[PDB]
Amino acid sequence: KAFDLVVIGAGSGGLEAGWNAATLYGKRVAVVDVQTSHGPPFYAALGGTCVNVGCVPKKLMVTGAQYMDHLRESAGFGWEFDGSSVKANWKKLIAAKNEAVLDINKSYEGMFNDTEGLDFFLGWGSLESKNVVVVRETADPKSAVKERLQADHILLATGSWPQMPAIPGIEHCISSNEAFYLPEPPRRVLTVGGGFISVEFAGIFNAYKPPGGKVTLCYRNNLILRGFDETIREEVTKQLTANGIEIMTNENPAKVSLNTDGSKHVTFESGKTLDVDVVMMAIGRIPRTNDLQLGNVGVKLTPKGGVQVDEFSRTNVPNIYAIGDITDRLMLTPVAINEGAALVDTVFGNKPRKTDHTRVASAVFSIPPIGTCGLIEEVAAKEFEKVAVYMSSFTPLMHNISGSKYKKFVAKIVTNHSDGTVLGVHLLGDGAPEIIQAVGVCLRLNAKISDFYNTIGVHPTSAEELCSMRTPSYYYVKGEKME
Amino acid sequence: KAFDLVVIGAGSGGLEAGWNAATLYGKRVAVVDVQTSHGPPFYAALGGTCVNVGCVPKKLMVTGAQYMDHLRESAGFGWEFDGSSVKANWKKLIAAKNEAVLDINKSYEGMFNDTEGLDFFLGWGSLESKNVVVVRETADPKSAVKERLQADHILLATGSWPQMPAIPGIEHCISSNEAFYLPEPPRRVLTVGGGFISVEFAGIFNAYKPPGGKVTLCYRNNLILRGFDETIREEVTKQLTANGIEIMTNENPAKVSLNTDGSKHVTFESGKTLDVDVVMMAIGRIPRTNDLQLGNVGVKLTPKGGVQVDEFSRTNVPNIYAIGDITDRLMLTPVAINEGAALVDTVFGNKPRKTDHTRVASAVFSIPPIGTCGLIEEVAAKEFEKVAVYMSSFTPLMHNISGSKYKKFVAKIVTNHSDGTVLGVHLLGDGAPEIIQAVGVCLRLNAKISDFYNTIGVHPTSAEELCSMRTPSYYYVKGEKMEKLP
Ligand SMILES: Cc1cc2nc3c(=O)[nH]c(=O)nc-3n(C[C@H](O)[C@H](O)[C@H](O)COP(=O)(O)OP(=O)(O)OC[C@H]3O[C@@H](n4cnc5c(N)ncnc54)[C@H](O)[C@@H]3O)c2cc1C
Ligand SMILES: Cc1cc2nc3c(=O)[nH]c(=O)nc-3n(C[C@H](O)[C@H](O)[C@H](O)COP(=O)(O)OP(=O)(O)OC[C@H]3O[C@@H](n4cnc5c(N)ncnc54)[C@H](O)[C@@H]3O)c2cc1C
Ligand SMILES: COC(=O)c1cccc(NS(C)(=O)=O)c1
Ligand SMILES: COC(=O)c1cccc(NS(C)(=O)=O)c1
Ligand SMILES: [Br-]
Ligand SMILES: [Mg+2]
Ligand SMILES: [Mg+2]
Repeated sequence: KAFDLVVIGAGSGGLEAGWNAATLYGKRVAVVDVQTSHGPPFYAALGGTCVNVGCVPKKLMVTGAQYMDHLRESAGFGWEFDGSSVKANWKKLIAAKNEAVLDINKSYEGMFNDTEGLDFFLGWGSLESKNVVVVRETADPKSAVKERLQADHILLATGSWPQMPAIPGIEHCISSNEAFYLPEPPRRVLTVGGGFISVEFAGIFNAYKPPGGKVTLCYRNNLILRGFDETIREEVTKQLTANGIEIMTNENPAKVSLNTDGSKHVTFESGKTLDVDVVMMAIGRIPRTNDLQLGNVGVKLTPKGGVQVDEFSRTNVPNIYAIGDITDRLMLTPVAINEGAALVDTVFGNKPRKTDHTRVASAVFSIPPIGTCGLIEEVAAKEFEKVAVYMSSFTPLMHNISGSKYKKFVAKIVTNHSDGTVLGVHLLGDGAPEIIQAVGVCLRLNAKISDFYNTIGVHPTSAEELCSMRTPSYYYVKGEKME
Repeated sequence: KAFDLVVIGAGSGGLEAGWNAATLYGKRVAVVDVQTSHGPPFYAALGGTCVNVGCVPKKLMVTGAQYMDHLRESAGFGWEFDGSSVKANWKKLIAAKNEAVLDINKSYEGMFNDTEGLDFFLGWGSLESKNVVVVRETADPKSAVKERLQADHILLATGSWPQMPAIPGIEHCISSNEAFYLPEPPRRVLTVGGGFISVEFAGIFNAYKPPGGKVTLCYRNNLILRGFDETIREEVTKQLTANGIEIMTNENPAKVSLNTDGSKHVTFESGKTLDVDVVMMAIGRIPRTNDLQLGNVGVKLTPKGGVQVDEFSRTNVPNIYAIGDITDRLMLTPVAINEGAALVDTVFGNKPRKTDHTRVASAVFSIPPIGTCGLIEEVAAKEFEKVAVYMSSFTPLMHNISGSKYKKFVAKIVTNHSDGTVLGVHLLGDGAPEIIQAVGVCLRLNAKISDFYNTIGVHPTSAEELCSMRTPSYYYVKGEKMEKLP
């Protein structure tokens, strides 16, 4: 069958591109994915990684984990109940999450059923030729051919996949994919990695662990969450520790073996040992290009395996484009969506647009969470002669009373001190992901620190700290920190 | 006894002005207040109304109230416990709030001693003359002079005070002042008024009521929260009703009598009656001008009764200024603070600056809460030829799992459709007050709808809805509502 556009991967970016091309530009569109609903064996499905095994289910599970803190914190406000009756029923959480995800799966199914000129094909998409997508039974390119789709234009939108270190016993470990389907909450779990997925899952597992359970997070480098503001990295380390999570910095698994009872015996490079029920590897995500048979058309890959693209998401092959995680830039759902919309506007609208990958608001749903937008000060200090840091850090009042006195809210604004232009805003504490969104809009409008401190506060909020900082805490002059 | 600046009222506006003058411009500042710490008899104290009997304790108490919802909602996420064992200990909450507020009172005491020039005087400020404030022992002008203060400049910052309707049995009723110190949580309460204080307290009382409890909110007109977005007014009304609060609209107490058991018999204008344990009046706050003796120096008051001021907070009398609730405009702490900061940066900094009373972000800590900045559409529609309204309203997913399906999140953007300029943003739902703060910065920057929709979303959040709206839901054209433009 013949299509204006064939999209390989029915995910965040692929569905934005396919829907826009079909509905805004009246193109005949085919979209291919390996599964119509969430979970094993292929985990991602119609809706993409975010819907099925990412942002959506993880936010529901972090919300669930937050009740451990609410139940404890309620006491400071006079709430009373039988503490010994308290159980975290992980089975109920997983069943609730599975229904929410399946409902989305079903709605996307309905969207393809109800949207003329937008067609879904089930199976494994690869490039036969520069104008032909082949859909096969399995990832094996010798598997049976279900469809051959003639394509004026081809969008690669297959996303990324968890990286598993080729160590002894890798097969006894899981990724985030399986973590979403654990039938029982692990008593002892090792999260491997200092990234958002490791930290977020450490929080989830910490809340739902059975009695006498323990969550351990291991990271090779000295301080979790590289790429984030350094004050926040230190404070979120302290606040995880305070909620009973063991942070093992400068540690990596060398091998995993099964104890006789089937639990996991972990040997860390430092020689050290840990016995756990689950080893969750969250050390990286790699672009999913292996199965695309891109050798058939000579699409240029990086050594890593990302599809190389210009700022308009164009491969070295005309009529073949790539957006989202397969491009191995910013692995965020709204970025994938923005790239897909920008690509379709450019190609089918002749409305030339490229995604701005700077000043993108993002979050970590740690407990407590992070909200951030733009540059951290160390990065700003290499690109700007004079950098000012405005910092406010304090245990909010609700948290003196709650008993979580360790829950310091951190609000930091990084400026170009030459003109006051805000380069970066970094938040740690309850509400941070919600606060940071409209900060994204501020940075698009080249907000200066004077635009924040001249705005009238909303009181009482954590956010008003952003509008209360008149005077730098410290500076960088020619890369050098000065108090 | 000689000062650059004498401030009457050590509140939100008074302290900002006092401390800035001192620490920024090395000026010599006297600040008068009637009380050094919270509670009866004068309720407000060092720190002002917000600290003592306002934003600060209210927010701690609404946070406490929120646990009623969290405890229930936890079950959807698999939390299990003995629901029959749950008790809300009001006495614990009030003791915790009292300790929190006292620590802040003590925080400000340090500030006054730990700061040269800046000195606190205790007692009642009044105007003797253009350049003399007299501190007396009571609010009676005839009471003993504790101090006579010489003033190159006088700031009036005495704030506001609850208005109590002059009905038979008003003495059986309380204001928000007494509500902060009730020894027991009322089983049955009538909150009187449709403003943020009545709505916030209805939520608090609703969470802490003993078994067989009932919270009734009455309002004299048809729909609570006048001045807020209409969609949000109707939605809050529904969401409060869904959480067990009875909203009596078009009803107003005509009198209250004590029943023989100490309970309150409320007779409405309509002839309806209701028995409650507490009648909390929250029908308005009025500026505290009486006690300053303004007739002595001829400071002019408004047809409404607030100190008349120009954009620079200047009275008709040179050297004499007024900020915050005494000016009877926007009664918000951050507005008071902004006015104080501007007045001092003006007069002492030689850097004249005027508070912008437009595009002010504010909140209602209703459950769920309101976050708002700028114009409601009905107001926009009278100023601008063509107004667009962008609206997204849905029960967020977590609240489908939580069982609170009635918690619809409302995001509304109101624009000048001629150029896309955002005139107002109106949010209802968890996190609305936090989301709206940086929206206030956006509006100061004259953000257009396209600045919001071209910004990349943070996912998953409620806030990202603000960056997802490209197409108007409807318009006002020369005042007229319609789905489509001509
Ligand atoms: C645990 C986790 C949490 C995350 N949390 C967040 C978060 O909170 N916020 C956020 O913004 N981002 C988050 N992300 C990242 C976000 O999920 C991704 O950036 C986003 O889904 C990428 O979108 P995409 O279009 O590139 O690909 P995807 O959404 O991954 O879609 C790719 C699709 O292609 C399909 N596919 C792959 N190969 C083939 C093939 N050969 N033929 C057919 N179909 C194929 C897959 O089945 C999949 O459905 C998270 C990711 C993970 C793993
Ligand atoms: C229940 C309630 C909840 C509120 N919630 C919020 C909220 O969440 N957010 C918000 O922004 N605003 C809120 N407000 C409003 C806020 O409290 C006021 O806007 C703010 O306190 C006004 O500050 P001000 O400087 O005008 O005076 P105040 O802060 O009221 O200070 C006035 C001070 O003057 C003193 N005083 C009065 N007369 C004299 C005299 N003659 N001599 C000496 N001292 C005198 C008083 O003791 C008092 O301390 C709330 C108000 C109340 C009542
Ligand atoms: C051999 O390592 C793997 O590829 C491996 C091992 C164990 C588990 C997984 N989970 S997955 C395919 O979902 O990423 C991969
Ligand atoms: C006019 O004042 C009253 O009649 C009255 C009645 C009942 C209570 C109060 N408490 S107050 C002064 O704090 O607002 C005043
Ligand atoms: Br490091
Ligand atoms: Mg179709
Ligand atoms: Mg002093």
